[PDB]
Amino acid sequence: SGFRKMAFPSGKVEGCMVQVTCGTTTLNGLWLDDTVYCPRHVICTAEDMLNPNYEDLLIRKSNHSFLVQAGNVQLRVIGHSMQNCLLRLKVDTSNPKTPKYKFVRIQPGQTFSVLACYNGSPSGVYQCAMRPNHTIKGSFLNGSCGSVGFNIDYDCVSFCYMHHMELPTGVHAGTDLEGKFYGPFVDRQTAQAAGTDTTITLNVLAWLYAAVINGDRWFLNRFTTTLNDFNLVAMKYNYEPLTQDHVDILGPLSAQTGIAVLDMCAALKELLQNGMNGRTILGSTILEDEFTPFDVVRQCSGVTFQ
Amino acid sequence: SGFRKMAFPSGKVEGCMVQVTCGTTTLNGLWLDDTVYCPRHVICTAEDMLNPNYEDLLIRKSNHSFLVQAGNVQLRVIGHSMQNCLLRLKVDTSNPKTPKYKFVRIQPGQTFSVLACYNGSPSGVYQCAMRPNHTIKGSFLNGSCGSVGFNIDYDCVSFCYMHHMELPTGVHAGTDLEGKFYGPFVDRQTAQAAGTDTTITLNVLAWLYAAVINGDRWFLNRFTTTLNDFNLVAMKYNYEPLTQDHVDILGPLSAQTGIAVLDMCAALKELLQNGMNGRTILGSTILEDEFTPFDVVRQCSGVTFQ
Ligand SMILES: *[C@@H](CC(=O)OCC)[C@H](C[C@@H]1CCNC1=O)NC(=O)[C@H](Cc1ccccc1)NC(=O)[C@H](CCC(=O)OC(C)(C)C)NC(=O)OCc1ccccc1
Ligand SMILES: *[C@@H](CC(=O)OCC)[C@H](C[C@@H]1CCNC1=O)NC(=O)[C@H](Cc1ccccc1)NC(=O)[C@H](CCC(=O)OC(C)(C)C)NC(=O)OCc1ccccc1
Repeated sequence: SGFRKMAFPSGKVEGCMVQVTCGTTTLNGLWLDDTVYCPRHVICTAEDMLNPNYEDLLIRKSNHSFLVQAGNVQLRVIGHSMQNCLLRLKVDTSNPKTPKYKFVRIQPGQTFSVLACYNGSPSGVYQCAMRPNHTIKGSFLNGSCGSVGFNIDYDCVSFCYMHHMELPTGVHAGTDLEGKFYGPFVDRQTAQAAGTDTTITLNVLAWLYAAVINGDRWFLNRFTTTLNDFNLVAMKYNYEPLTQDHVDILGPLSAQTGIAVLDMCAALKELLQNGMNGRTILGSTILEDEFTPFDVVRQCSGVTFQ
Repeated sequence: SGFRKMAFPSGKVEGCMVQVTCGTTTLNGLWLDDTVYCPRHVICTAEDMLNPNYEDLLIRKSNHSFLVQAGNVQLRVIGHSMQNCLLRLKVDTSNPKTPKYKFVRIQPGQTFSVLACYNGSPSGVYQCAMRPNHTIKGSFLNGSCGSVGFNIDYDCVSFCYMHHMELPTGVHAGTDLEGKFYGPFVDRQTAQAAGTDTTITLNVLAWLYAAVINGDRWFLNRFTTTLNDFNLVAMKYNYEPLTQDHVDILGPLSAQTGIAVLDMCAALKELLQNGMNGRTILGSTILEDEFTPFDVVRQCSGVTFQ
C-alpha cells in the first residue's frame, strides 16, 4: 500500500552524463555511443543571449573549441553538428555504459523522471508531468541545463526531455532529444511567458482510481453523468475536456475497481462543486493531476482493497 | 527555481540489489563486497509467521538452503549468520559494483531515498521521511521486502533502512542495516500498530525558509515569539516541541534570508491559528513536513530571491 510520486531508477542515465564546456560556459551533455548531446546555447556568451544567430556562432567554432569531460577523463571531439536547438558532438570514445535507448517526444499530460545534474554530475531525481502548456514544474538551478528527462520500459531508456531554460513564473522549458522545443519557446532571452495552464483531467481520474484500488471510496456518489454535462463543469473549473479516448484509456482501471468512468466523472464533478470537506485522498487535500493511468497501474496492486 | 521532493540518484544502489530465495519465499537482498543482507523473515513459511523462533528456524538451514541471484547469475552462499532481524549471507563473489558506503541509523525527522525493488530488480525511487513514530509513508507491494533506504554524501552511500513490513494503517516499518528495527516493532505477524504521529516542526520551518529563498514572503508577520509561547501552540496542533538545538540548526537558513528563527516561529504560529486563506506555499496548500534543513540547503539556491 501507499502512493508516492515515484521516479524511475536513474542508474542507466547517470552513466551517460558528461560536462560540456565552450569558452567560459559549462553545462551538461548526454553521452550515448560516440555522440554527446547538449543545448546549443552552450555556444552563447553574455550579449549573444538576446539575439544569437546559432548558425553564425557555430561556424566560428572548431572541434577543439569544445571540451567534454566524462568523470575525470577528457573525451576528444572529432565532429560536431547542430540539430534544431541541440548540438551533437562526435567523440573518439563510445560510451561503454550506453544502455538500450530510444528518443521519444512525450505528449502533454504524460510524466517522466528528471535527473537533475550539475557540472556533469547527477545530484537528484524526481518525477514531472509535461503540463498542457508545455512547461514542467521542475527544480533547477544555474548549471542544470542539459539535464535530461526519461522513462524506462523494461531495460530500455526512452529519453524525452533536455533542459534549456527557466521562465519568469519559475517553471521550466526544454526540448526532446531531436532538439525540438516543447511549446512555442525559443532558446534566446526574449520576453516569452508560459501560456495559461489547465488541470490534467485524465490524470486526476486515474488518481481517483488509485485511491479506490488502495481501499478508499468516500468521494463516490450514486450519480452518473454524460461526457458533455461533465465537460460543461470541467471548463468552469479550468480542467481539460474529457474525451472518449480518455474514457477508453481508463478501461482497465474501471475494470479493476468496478467503477464506470462516467460514474467516476460524476464523483469528480461533485468534488469540484463541493470541495473535499476537510478530508484527504491518498493523503492529499487537493486533486492531484501528475499521475497518468499508466503510473497508477505501475505503482498500485493489481488487486483492489475491496 | 522550483521545489520538489527529490531523491538521490539511485545508480550506486541499483548495482547492489539481488534476489534471495529460501523455500518458496523470494525477497530482495543487498550485496556489498562478499555479503548479502536481507530480512530474516525470508526463512519463515506460512504459519511460522505468527510465532516464529528465528534461532530455531535458522539452525535447520544450510548454506545451500539459500538461493541468491545477481541479475541472471547465481551467487553461491558459503556462509550465513543472523544479525538482529537480518541475515548476512557470505557469498563466493565480491560485488564488483560495491560503492563506498556506510551503515547509519537515521533519526526521526530525517529523510532518505528509497529504492523500491521486486525480485531483485529496482522499480522506482522516492524520498521519505522517518516519522516521529518510526514508520515511513512508503509505497510498497508484496515482494518489496529487503528494498533499502539511503543517502549519498559525495560518492559514499549511507544505507539507513531495509524494508520489512506494512502496518494496518498502510505505513511501513523496517530496520537499519544492523537489523535493529526503527520503533517498537517486531518481525512477526502480531497485532502491532503505529503509535500516534506528530508533525515534524523543524522541517516545516526549514520549508518556510525554502519558500522565502525562492522569493515568497506572504506568510510572514510583524511578530516574534518565545520558544515557550510557541511550544504551547505547537502542542495544541500536534506539532513537535521546538528546542534550542532546532533553533541553532536553522542558523544558516536564518542568515541567508534575514529572518530570525523565532520570527519564523511567529509566522508559523499565525499559519496554524489562521490557516493559509486559500493561498499556497511552494505550490502547497498544506504545511509540508518532509524536507529537512539540509534538504532545503541541498536543493535551494545559496542566493535568496529578495
Ligand atoms: C541552464 C544553463 C546552464 O546550466 O549553464 C550556463 C549557461 C540555465 C538553467 C535555468 C537558470 C535557473 N534555472 C534554470 O532552469 N538556463 C539558462 O540560464 C538559460 C540560458 C540561455 C542562454 C542563451 C540562450 C537561451 C537560454 N536562460 C534562462 O533560463 C533564462 C533565465 C532568466 C530567469 O528567469 O532567471 C532569473 C534569475 C532572471 C529570475 N530565462 C529566460 O530567458 O526566459 C525568458 C524571459 C527572459 C527575460 C524576461 C522574461 C522572459
Ligand atoms: C515483504 C515480504 C516479501 O517481499 O516477500 C514475501 C515474504 C512484505 C511487504 C509488505 C506487504 C505489502 N506491502 C509491504 O510493505 N512484508 C511482509 O509481507 C511481512 C512478512 C513477514 C513474515 C514473517 C514475519 C514478519 C513479517 N508482513 C507484513 O508486512 C504484514 C502484512 C499484513 C498487512 O498489513 O497487509 C494486508 C494485505 C493484510 C492488509 N504486516 C503485519 O504483520 O503487521 C502487523 C499486524 C498484522 C495483523 C494485524 C494487525 C497488525
